[PDB]
Amino acid sequence: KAQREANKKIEKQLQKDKQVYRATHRLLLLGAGESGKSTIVKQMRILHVNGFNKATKVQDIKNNLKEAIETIVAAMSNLVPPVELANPENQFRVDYILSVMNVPDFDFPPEFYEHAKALWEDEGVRACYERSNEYQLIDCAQYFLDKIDVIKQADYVPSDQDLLRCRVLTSGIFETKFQVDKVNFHMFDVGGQRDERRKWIQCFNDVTAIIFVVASSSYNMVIREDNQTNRLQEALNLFKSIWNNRWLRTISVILFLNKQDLLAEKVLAGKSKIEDYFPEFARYTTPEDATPEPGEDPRVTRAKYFIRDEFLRISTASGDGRHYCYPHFTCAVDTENIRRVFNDCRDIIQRMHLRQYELL
Ligand SMILES: Nc1nc2c(ncn2[C@@H]2O[C@H](COP(=O)(O)OP(=O)(O)NP(=O)(O)O)[C@@H](O)[C@H]2O)c(=O)[nH]1
Ligand SMILES: [Cl-]
Ligand SMILES: [Mg+2]
Repeated sequence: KAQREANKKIEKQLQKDKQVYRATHRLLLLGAGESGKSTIVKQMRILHVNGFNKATKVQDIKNNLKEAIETIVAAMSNLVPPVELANPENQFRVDYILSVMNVPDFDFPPEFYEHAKALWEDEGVRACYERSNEYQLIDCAQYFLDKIDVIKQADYVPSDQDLLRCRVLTSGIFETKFQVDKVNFHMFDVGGQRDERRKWIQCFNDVTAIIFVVASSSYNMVIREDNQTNRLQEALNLFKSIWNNRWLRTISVILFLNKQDLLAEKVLAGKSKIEDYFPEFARYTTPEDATPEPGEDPRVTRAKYFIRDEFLRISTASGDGRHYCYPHFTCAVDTENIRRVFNDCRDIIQRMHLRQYELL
């Protein structure tokens, strides 16, 4: 008697578990390396779980800080033409920083912060930083190098922005579950460098939607994997691969044209011309229905819409009735931007999942 009763209790439990799964939106974050996928996940935690509640991440921030200064300083003599210190008295600091580049488990002594700060204030170091698209530099370099004095304090506690800016590699598949207004979301974060893309197929089962993230600002950079392929070209080629992939033909794509702040900054700097990398930009005109933010520099508007339209040219070329691409301009480190963008996705995501039920 109690045997059949335990049994269909398990079975009522099983049926509830099936309905939870069916109604949970599985969101797969795809995009090339450093496009911003893990930062989007961190924002979902800030907005909808408990964020980072931090002391675990202090070493990661210090490692980013160290990677940034040592990368810039190492690049100075390797650029063509090389970049010289503005104050050649700083050479002994260059020597120190380069000498500790590959020490595992670095102990971050006070001289490290002293030398890093002095070098970061050197106009030559800064001129090398301004050429960083000629080498490989983490995006958070300026943010952390500007607060060396904060990070080095013994009582340093990272802010939420520090944790968002912190770059770590994503080796493997990382899941994050969260609930917004009793709707359940299940986000899958994966690495986006080329070798990590072999893992992506493991997540294609029962996907509700893809969030495809692009570093819009990286149009003048090349990928780490071969130090030759343009990063935006790689993003486009990768998006075409996803849009047309055998397993993902039914799956709609929310396209996050991310790093809008860095793109704005690169446009305003005026050094790196998009048409030097994408010659067709010279003939591109901002669309009639563009909606620039008040005061946005029209050069920025034209840039960001050109990049959007390079992706939409791919997504409009196939799939017309079977899946759709929803573009959004994003700044993944801006919590209020991601709050607004994600809220504007919740209705379309619910609709994607409902249509999936009729197809099954
Ligand atoms: N200023 C700015 N920084 C951004 C933005 N999106 C990401 N970043 C920064 O760019 C770096 C890379 O971001 P991350 O989320 O780790 O990229 P990813 O796509 O997960 N990289 P991977 O594929 O290797 O896992 C981080 O330092 C992150 O803070 C953005 O919109 N604006
Ligand atoms: Cl990218
Ligand atoms: Mg990542």
